[PDB]
Order: sequence, then C-alpha cells, then structure tokens
Amino acid sequence: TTLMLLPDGMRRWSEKNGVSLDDGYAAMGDKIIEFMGWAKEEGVKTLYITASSAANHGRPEAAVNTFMEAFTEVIRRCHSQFKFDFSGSLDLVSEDYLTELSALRDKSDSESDFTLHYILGMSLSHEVVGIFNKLNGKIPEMTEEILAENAYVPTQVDYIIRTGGAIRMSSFFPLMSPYAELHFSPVLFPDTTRADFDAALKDL
Amino acid sequence: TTLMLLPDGMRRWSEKNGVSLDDGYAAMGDKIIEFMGWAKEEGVKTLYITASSAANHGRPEAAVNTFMEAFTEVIRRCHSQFKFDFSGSLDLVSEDYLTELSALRDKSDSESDFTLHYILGMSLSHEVVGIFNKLNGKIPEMTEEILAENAYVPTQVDYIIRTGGAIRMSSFFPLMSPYAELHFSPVLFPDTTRADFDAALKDLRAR
Repeated sequence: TTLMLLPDGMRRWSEKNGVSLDDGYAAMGDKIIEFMGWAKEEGVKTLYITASSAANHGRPEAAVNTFMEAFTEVIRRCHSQFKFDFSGSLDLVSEDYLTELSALRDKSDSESDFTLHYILGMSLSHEVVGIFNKLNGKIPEMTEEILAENAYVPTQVDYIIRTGGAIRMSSFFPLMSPYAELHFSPVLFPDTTRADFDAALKDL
Repeated sequence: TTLMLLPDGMRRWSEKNGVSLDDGYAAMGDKIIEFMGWAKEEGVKTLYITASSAANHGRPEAAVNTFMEAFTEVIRRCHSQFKFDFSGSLDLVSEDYLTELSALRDKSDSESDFTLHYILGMSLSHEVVGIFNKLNGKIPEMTEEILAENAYVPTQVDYIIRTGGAIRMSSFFPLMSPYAELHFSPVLFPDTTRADFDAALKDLRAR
C-alpha cells in the first residue's frame, strides 16, 4: 500500500506555542522522520508528502526557503534509511534546492523496502498545463498510460491523511489516484501522536 | 456559492426498502428536484450534479440506460424552472441521450438565475486525456485560462456534498476547483432530508 501525507497546521502550531515559524517547521521535520517510522511499522512501502503547493512558491523567497529547508533537512539526515525521490512543478523551485535534492536522491539507499517521495509545487492546473506544454506536438495520441508516466504522482495512492483540520483537498489531489481514501485529522501536524495515526488507519 | 452534489447510496437504498434498482433511481430523481428547491432558496445559483463517472458507462447497456433515463427524466419535468446544461466525457454517452439532453437545455429557461448542470463520464484522467487530444498540435501554448474553458466543470465549485457515507472523491474531483470545501454525509441520497441539507450548509459556510 502507498500513503500520501498532507502535513498542515505548522503556522497555527507555532503561534499556539509562542515559537517562531522556523521552529514550527523544525518541529515538522522531526515528526516526518518519526511519522515515517510509524509508516514503516504498519506496512507502508511508499509515503508521499506534499512538500508544497504551487502557490506556496509564489511567496517571497524568504518564506519559501524556510519550508524548503526543513523539508530538505529531513532528507539530509536520514537519506540512508530509504529510497528518496521528488517530483512536481520543479520549474518553480530554486536551483539551490533541486541541486541539493538531486544530490540527496542519488546518495540514498537505492534498494530499501521503503521510498519517501516529496511532491513540490502541487497544483492540478500546473501539472496538467505543464504536461500538455511538454508533450504538445510530439505525440500522436495521448493515452492514459502516457498520462500516468508524466503525472506528478507516479504511483497510485491508497490512503491520504490531511492534518490541520481543513476538510478540503486544496492543490494536493493526486491526479491519477481517484479511489484514494481520505482521512481528515484536526490536530496540527507538529502535535500528531501515534494515537491519531493509529486512529487514522482504523478506517475500513 | 456554487455547489456540486455527488448523490450516492441509491443501490444500497433499494435494499433497505426491498425494491428494485430502478425504483432507487426513481427516488433519486425525486429528491434531486426536491433538493434543487432547497438549494434555490438557500442562495446557491449554480448546482452541479455528478451524474456519472466514466466507469459507469462501461457497464451493461441496460444498467447505463436505467440511470441515464432516471437522470434525464428529472430534466424532462423541471427544465422550465432553471437553466440546464451538460458536459463531461460525452463520447461515452449514447447518441440518443445526447440528442435529448441537448434538446432539453435548448428548451430550458435560458434567462433563469439558476443553472442545474449535469457532469457525465466524469474522471480526471479521462477529462485531461480528452482535452489534450482535442488540442494536440493546434495551439501554441496552453494556459490555465484555456484549460478552464475546456474543463468539464466551467465555473469554480464552492462546496461539494457527497452522500452515501464514503469519504473519498472517487472520479468526481473538479479539476479547476482546488479550494472547494468538502462535506460527506453518511445519509444515502434518496433519504436525504431537508434537515440533512441544512446541516451540511452550515458546516461548509463555517470553514
């Protein structure tokens, strides 16, 4: 099975705990690793994390770097513990981060039982517009299987967990996984315990 | 407030009532009209109903027919109360039904403040594959404005109501409406009451 995580609520968390937004994302960083561990402990093979929506990259580069850094620093630490890849609207990321995450991808465990995959710049519009502008004129007929091999999410998602209390998919719907089960948790992702995570998987 | 409804739970409904599938669909239609009305004095102006997925049109002809029939029968008796239109993977719909449903929008009240729009054969993969094949090699660059002109859902969706109790979008996610608020009601759609409707509308007008 494969699982997609929508880690949300890190700003609210920071304000709740009277801490800085950078510390909020640091808290997020820690639990992605801890969350990854739980995933390994219940049979997940691929864990997608929506690192960013396309619109989050239209913010000033200051605020964009802080979340790009916390997501990249997770990989800097445990890139031996899994196979790591990224995808998404990479034309909105900065050379600095695609170079470093390309680096960390080749470095990581090329034959583990587990892969951690970041989606960046997620937006269905962007995803589809991009795919079109890059196949346009080069193919006779577009098929589904060609669409699957170009979508931002290359596999089929079995389960999607969205934290932070919003009951909406935002820019993060996986274009080729219609049947994904949705689970919405009101807890801010830095406060996520395994109690709500096992609670999430008690859904059949 | 433009609203999309995903009417689900009619097959299950017929069992609870010991009736046949067609009656389940029959009651679905009856509620649509009744639901429509609530939507209309509740301030929604455009109401999308996910009539069918692309997968539902691979079913046996008789089965397709029965739900197609039931869906367009609502249109037949209520088309003067609203503006009707349809879209989706129409290449999957039968010739005869297209014709009729094209007929009924023309006879629909074009100067009405309310639009009831059926989405048929809905599936993002099918939607995107079709749009690409329509525009492959005939346009310079694709923009997001152009994609919206070609999406199955032409306006942006504010609220999505899914009955039938399943908590997933299935093939019904509206491609250009990311920020649509989602509401899942466990009520099987034929027994959806007005109370039910009201519940969902606050919950969604509170987020």
